[PDB]
Amino acid sequence: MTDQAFVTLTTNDAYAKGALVLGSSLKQHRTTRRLVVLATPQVSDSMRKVLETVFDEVIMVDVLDSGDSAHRPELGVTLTKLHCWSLTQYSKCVFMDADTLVLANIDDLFDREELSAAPDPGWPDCFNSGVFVYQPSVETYNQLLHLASEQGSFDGGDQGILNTFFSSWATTDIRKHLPFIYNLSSISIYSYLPAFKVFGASAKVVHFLGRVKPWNYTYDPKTKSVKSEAHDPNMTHPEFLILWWNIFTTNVLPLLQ
Amino acid sequence: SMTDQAFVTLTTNDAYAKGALVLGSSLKQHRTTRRLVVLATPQVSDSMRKVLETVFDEVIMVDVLDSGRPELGVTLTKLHCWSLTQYSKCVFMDADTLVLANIDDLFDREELSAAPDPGWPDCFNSGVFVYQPSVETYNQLLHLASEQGSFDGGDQGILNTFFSSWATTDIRKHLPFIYNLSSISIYSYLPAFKVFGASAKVVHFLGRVKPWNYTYDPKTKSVKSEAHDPNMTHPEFLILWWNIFTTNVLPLLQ
Ligand SMILES: O=c1ccn([C@@H]2O[C@H](COP(=O)(O)OP(=O)(O)O)[C@@H](O)[C@H]2O)c(=O)[nH]1
Ligand SMILES: O=c1ccn([C@@H]2O[C@H](COP(=O)(O)OP(=O)(O)O)[C@@H](O)[C@H]2O)c(=O)[nH]1
Ligand SMILES: [Mn+2]
Ligand SMILES: [Mn+2]
Repeated sequence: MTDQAFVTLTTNDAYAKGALVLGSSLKQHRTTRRLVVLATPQVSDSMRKVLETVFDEVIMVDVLDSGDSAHRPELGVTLTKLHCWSLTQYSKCVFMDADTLVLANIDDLFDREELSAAPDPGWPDCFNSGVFVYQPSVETYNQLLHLASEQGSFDGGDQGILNTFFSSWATTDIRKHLPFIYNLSSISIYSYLPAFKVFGASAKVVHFLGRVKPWNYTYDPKTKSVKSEAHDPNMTHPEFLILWWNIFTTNVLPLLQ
Repeated sequence: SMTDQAFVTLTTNDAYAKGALVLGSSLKQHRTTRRLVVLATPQVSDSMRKVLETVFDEVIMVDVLDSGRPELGVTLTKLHCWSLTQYSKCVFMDADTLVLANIDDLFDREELSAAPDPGWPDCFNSGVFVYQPSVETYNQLLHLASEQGSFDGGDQGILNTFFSSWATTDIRKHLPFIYNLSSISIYSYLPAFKVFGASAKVVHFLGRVKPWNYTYDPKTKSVKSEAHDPNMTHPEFLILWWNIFTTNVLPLLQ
């Protein structure tokens, strides 16, 4: 469709790398929808140009910052996601974290209604805000900005405010619970390997959730091996990390260096 | 119903029995009107059964079912809970659970109601579930187990395979997480616990370290802490476990 889009967010050049791989993976798997990246003034002029070659729209927006929460102190800036409700040139969109990677076609997500999301691991009565189907609207956008300013986020980021706003999600319509194939984190592979061993081959989206991102690794292509002098508690599944670095190396890196 | 609905647990040895005793005491503390039943296997000592009989309304001796954490092969023994057709509806609770408020309203639920598992929320966690004893379901589950086995070697995989519709059908079969709150979930997303946690109704000490594995100091009300420990970020539940044990269960062990 023409009025539908995949939307991601980059507030700097490091996450722009994630968004570029994400956009490239949506192309690899033949999305029929438009690709949109929301970018802030900290993204370099040259990176915005690169983004415009993968994404149909690059929308400049201002940073929204929860601030210096006690609740990863970098993640105050995630409140910048709420701008996704301002994109009213589209009837329906799928927001995807710039740290996600598409493994198969997921256009069937546009069958779903707002707010459709997958349960968060760790607290599964909240949804994970890395992949969600939503409906652009000026009223919702404004309602969300109001909640963010007046009450804030219980986790200091977008996921708190979004769960607080869409707080019937856990107990209403199971059709808004995305199956886990649409937002699979490495934390869940680690938590319950037997599940991954038996269903994992069905995964359509990988979410590289947690402090250490695929672009914070060193990757040797000659060995197809990855390392980093910063431990990851979520045992980032290497098959997936290697997949990310392949798409990056072949489709994205030549754009940058 | 007072005679016709029950909370059911399982103990295949005297260590997990202490867990069952704490569970049972906790359900009485919070004045359940339902029966309290524990399934026990022969590794449970004769004198421990006699103790379990002081708290539970009935101890019921079952055969160990092993699939063949390797100590969780015996968790297929849980399947025996569907044999309890003296009850029309039961709540099964692991012996590693602990009740913090009255949970009788779980009997409003229909088979199979369970909470999302915190690792892999598309599967339900098999530590707290509402079910209906049935000779038919029981036998179908035995057959599935012998035939296919379990994808995790334990009860949770087989149960999820059997009740496969749980994730995608009827949100009423998803219990709220406060009916099976795992301490690893306090720790992994602490922000959520600080705002939602005060209404926890059941805590499940899931994972390899169980409360009775701790060294507890009864004078100071402290436990010797492990070298990394999610229990010690919100230790109130673990000291509650040991309070109930030291206060209510220990004098029954003499
Ligand atoms: O410095 C940042 C951090 C956040 N993000 C955006 O906000 C999303 C959510 O942050 P992140 O994925 O790192 O949090 P997590 O998934 O690990 O909880 C990212 O994927 C980006 O799209 C960003 O643009 N710049
Ligand atoms: O050696 C054992 C192991 C398991 N269990 C029973 O099976 C349940 C499931 O095991 P556990 O709670 O250890 O698994 P987890 O919830 O940690 O995955 C226990 O709570 C007990 O009711 C038991 O009686 N003896
Ligand atoms: Mn993310
Ligand atoms: Mn347990």
